[PDB]
Amino acid sequence: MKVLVTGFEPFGGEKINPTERIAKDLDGIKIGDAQVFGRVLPVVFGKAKEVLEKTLEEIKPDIAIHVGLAPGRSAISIERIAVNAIDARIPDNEGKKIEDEPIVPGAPTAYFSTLPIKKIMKKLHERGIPAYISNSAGLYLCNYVMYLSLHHSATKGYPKMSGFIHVPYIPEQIIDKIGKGQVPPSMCYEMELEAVKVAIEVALTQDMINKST
Amino acid sequence: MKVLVTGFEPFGGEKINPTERIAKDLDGIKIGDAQVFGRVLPVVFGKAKEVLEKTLEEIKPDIAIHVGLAPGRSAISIERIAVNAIDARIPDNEGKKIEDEPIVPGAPTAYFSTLPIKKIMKKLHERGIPAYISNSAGLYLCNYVMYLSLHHSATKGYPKMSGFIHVPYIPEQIIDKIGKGQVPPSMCYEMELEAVKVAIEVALTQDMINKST
Amino acid sequence: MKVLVTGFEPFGGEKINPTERIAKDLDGIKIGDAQVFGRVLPVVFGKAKEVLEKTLEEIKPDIAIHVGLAPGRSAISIERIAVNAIDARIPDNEGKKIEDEPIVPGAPTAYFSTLPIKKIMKKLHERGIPAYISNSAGLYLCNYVMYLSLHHSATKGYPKMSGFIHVPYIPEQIIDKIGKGQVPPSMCYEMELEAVKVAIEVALTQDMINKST
Amino acid sequence: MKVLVTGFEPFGGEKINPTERIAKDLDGIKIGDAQVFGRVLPVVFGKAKEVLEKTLEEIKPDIAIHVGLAPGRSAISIERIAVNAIDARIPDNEGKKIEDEPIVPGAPTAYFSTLPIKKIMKKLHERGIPAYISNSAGLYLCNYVMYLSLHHSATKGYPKMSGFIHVPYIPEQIIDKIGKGQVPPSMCYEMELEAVKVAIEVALTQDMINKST
Repeated sequence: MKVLVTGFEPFGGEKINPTERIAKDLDGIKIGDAQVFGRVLPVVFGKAKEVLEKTLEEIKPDIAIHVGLAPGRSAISIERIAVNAIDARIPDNEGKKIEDEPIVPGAPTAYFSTLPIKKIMKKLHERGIPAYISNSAGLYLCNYVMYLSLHHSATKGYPKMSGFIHVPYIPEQIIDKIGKGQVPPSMCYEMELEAVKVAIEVALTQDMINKST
Repeated sequence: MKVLVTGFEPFGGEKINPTERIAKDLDGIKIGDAQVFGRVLPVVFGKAKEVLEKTLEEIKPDIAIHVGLAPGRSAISIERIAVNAIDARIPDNEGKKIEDEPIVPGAPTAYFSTLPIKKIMKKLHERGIPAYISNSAGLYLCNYVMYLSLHHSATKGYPKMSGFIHVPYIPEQIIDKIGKGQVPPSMCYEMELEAVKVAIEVALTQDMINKST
Repeated sequence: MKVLVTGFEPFGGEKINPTERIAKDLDGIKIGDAQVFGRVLPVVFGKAKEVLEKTLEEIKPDIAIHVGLAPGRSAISIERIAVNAIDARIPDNEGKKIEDEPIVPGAPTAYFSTLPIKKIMKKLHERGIPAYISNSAGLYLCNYVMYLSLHHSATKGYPKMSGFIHVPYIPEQIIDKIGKGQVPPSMCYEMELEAVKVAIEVALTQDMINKST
Repeated sequence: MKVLVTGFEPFGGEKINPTERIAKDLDGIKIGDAQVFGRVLPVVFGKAKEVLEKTLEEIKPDIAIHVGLAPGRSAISIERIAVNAIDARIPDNEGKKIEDEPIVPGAPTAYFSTLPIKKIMKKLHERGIPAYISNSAGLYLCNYVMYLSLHHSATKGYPKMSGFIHVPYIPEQIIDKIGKGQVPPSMCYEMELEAVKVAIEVALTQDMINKST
């Protein structure tokens, strides 16, 4: 069993992106006999596609968990749906602001995550980690990668499990926001890394249950 | 030097109150040659005043930092003002819903905190802890306590430094909320505990400076 | 040209539903050369589908605009996508709380609204009415109706244009909210009524350009 | 009976200020035998104090209701207390930012509004207008005038009744805020105008405290 976890580089003027640290901390670890691979994706349309595709082909994971930063979000949120569209509110790190354009022409308008979102949310709660199910991952790069991942699964038969997880700003990222108006929510990095690691565990456990029953 | 740190017991159906854990964790601690005293207060008007007075009388702290829970707050908040009034929406842990009633008749309409709130907030940011100055501590028990402490300071000459700090919900407190509205913001306990400790450290440093000029 | 506009009855404890008045005020009042029908739907699973199917079959509208109440929303929001799922956070008006279930088994995971959402938003802005594109209509009855309507359109070829609009609370609804908890956003009825009429106008305009090529 | 109602000019970044319109629309009207005066204050420290002083001296109002814009607020708010301090987070219209500075040295730390705040909030509710009592009007220009007005009353004897009311953004102001991030709350100008007028009506009704056998 191989698990692929991805995070993103900094964007929107942000100095850092917590998901990038998460990808690095989990890269190369092992949960039982399962090997986890952590890779960081660029916040650039097209380029991120090429990288995601190349990484998936390379590793051929059984489970793919894509993590992204959700500014303003107060808790961990597991994405339920991926949409076949791009309507970036802001441009990507290359200055590309794509509006009302499909991700994969002719492909399904949307894909449901294949991760045990309910079970993942349940395990997080037992761990005292606030978490809820989100019904929209936006239409920027996070939804982009989540849709592509799920499309790959439906077209290539792998990864069997794929989904997306959004994490709040981490505390240190709010320091600057303070001297600029209001103050958005945050969650300590340690809790965010544990949440993602817990999603991996629940997925792996659910897989063993499927390949047996 | 003696420092009094207070916290509160659970209130409003809440299973816990992080300020209670904070008070107990800092009790009996020493910061340099200073002795910290941690005390838990009841969420009952009158009874809280009774305990506050006796505690201040018994210890005669040089510095008094009162901590409380502020549901919905997304960062640490240091109170700048205590108002001489009691107008609560929800009744205390007794059933008495006191509305429109002075805390101490004839006493000043408001008192300014005597803690170095600016220096405190500065250190918090350097430590990566999101904080800001609040210009209203409410008009419930938290403001009640902050007002009485400052009033005691002006009538008895001690403590020379008195203030109030509000802390966001703790992660595990958010679990019991997912079907209601948008998940409330939280801050991990460890960061809240450190935040209060830093306030004590900064207040201690400010005091050693007062005796120099 | 026939235009069908729907609203919902009261739910979630509220005494009224602004979308119900909107449907009633618009009913019968022609807009240009098109007839407008305003119908109210029940906030009940199953029953609302029957009522919806019957209304569409009866009228056979060229354009259907469904309106719903979105508590907590601060501006007009135009739904972009309908998802084939039901996961009520609260039960319907008959105590039914369906979880993790499709609306139409084997039907597309999701449908894109066929209304001129971007032009509707631009026009509303010119009229001084705050509006934005929402990427999730929730998974309660509003999404339920949105999906069924878009599915009908794909299955029967009509209505040619179908979409959903969410309106904030109206002022009078916030009154009893002020007491407990916080104060949710609202928008005066007159503006919400105007916004929906505007949407119809913009829809009618886009319809001509389509048939005129 | 002479009533004074003031509003402010556009602060900074806003092309308009609803209170400026309210002041102008209410100027000259009469409520029974009471005459209402509407004056607009500059958003500059010092200059605002000067203008406020001349205006009060000239008119010698029996009731003073100052109105200001509170971005983000979702309902009408009635200020309960004015604090003797200035802590600007943004430079004024002129170009001077003040941090921790008394408005009137030696003057009381705070002044309670002398308007029938409770009576006012109740009447607004009856009229279907969401409103609540605020316990902090900030420490910028709005608090500045509120304090000066209440100080003038206590030292010069007039106005007998003085207070402050904050109003949310009006719809048209949100339009440009939509292309930035989370859409802030708003309230139609018509309701804000009526809210202020209602505050006056209640203020005058309460002034009947001159009834005898």
